[PDB]
Amino acid sequence: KTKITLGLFGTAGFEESGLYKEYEKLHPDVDIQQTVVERNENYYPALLNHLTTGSGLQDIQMVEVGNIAEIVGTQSDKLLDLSKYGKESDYLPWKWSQGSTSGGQTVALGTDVGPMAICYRKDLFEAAGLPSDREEVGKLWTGSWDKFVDAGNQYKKKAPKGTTFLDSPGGLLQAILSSEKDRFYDASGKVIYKTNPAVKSAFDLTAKAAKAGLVGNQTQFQPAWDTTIANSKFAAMSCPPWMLGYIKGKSKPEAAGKWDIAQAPKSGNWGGSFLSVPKNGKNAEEAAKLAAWLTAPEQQAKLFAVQGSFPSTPAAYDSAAVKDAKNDMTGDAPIGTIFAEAAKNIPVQTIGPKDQIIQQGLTDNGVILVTQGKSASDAWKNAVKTIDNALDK
Ligand SMILES: OC[C@H]1O[C@@H](O[C@H]2[C@H](O)[C@@H](O)[C@H](O[C@H]3[C@H](O)[C@@H](O)[C@H](O)O[C@@H]3CO)O[C@@H]2CO)[C@H](O)[C@@H](O)[C@@H]1O
Repeated sequence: KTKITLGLFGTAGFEESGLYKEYEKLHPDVDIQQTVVERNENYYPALLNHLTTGSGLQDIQMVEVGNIAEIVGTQSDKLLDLSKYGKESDYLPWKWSQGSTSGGQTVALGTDVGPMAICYRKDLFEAAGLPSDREEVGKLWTGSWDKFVDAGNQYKKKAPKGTTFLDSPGGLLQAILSSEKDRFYDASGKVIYKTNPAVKSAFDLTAKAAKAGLVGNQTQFQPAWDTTIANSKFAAMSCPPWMLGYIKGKSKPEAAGKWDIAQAPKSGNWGGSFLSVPKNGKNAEEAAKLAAWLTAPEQQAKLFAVQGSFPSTPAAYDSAAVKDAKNDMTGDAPIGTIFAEAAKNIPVQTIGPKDQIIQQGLTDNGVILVTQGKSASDAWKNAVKTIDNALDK
């Protein structure tokens, strides 16, 4: 009889994991609903406007790591201190810190983290003459993104008709960038995306792959890209664990069991989110309890076991739910073992308030231009112009 609504983006996985049903069994007086804006690009500016005005908010709001520093910095007075509801000792300290203010309030509780790996179609790799065993696949490119592109060139030589090695240029760039500790900001808060040699180098390698026909001409997280998943149009993609939510959500039933997961060239992090509670909502108390419960170790373990998003709560890593986890898309692959290995040297990244919009510009206003037939130099100039306009106004 008390309705609690979550405002989400993407595929958080709470509903699919049965977590709302579990909670409603514990608390029969609670009715959980959600509203979803598919792309964070569309979700976040609306969230910010809703927080500013106090109008249009849900009882709980999700926040991506690309935006969390802006939410903590400018909207913390509008958010409940969840340090009294969730336990600091449950979370990775660096994760806890991302959602916390200098005043000692924790206004966002961590969901997942994004240790980098590569998800691939065993059948398409086998058809092209590549290994399909995950250890052998990982050995193709251990320690080197150049060896990853070389493996793509080999795939292209024998590729099944109408398939590309990878789904998108954006996904490849995000993967290459994921191994950097300082991507777009340094520890002093300086925006470094234009001067960090690793960013330009990742962009140019992505452009090389694009020019060589290794990647689909697709922006990620759009209906046409969903169709490329459905119709088996690519052999591999960058796979932080939450990408499994997308693969499972957009695949045809026939693809169940046909994917597997290899270690990436380098350890990396792409993504991670949080739940926050607007403090002035009529249900803030119940919302805070629900938010803390959804992000507690047991519930993070359950979500991993069903949807594949990897916990930010280390006690979960020793649970059977994680250790023995499988995913429908990956058959009998031990995804707990695989992602534990991918997470062992996960970089603790310097974040900043405009990470999200920088990422967006480098991908959707950057490397996509190369698959559209622009030079790498034109693509970079376009990205810089686009990002700088966002940062400067
Ligand atoms: O699905 C749940 C997981 O979401 C992860 O965030 C991703 C968003 O779901 C997705 O909408 C967004 O897509 C971006 C894309 O990365 C960017 O290159 C393009 O220009 O714009 C798209 C639309 O915003 O990507 C993010 C990842 O950066 C969370 O990281 C994860 O915690 C969560 O479980």
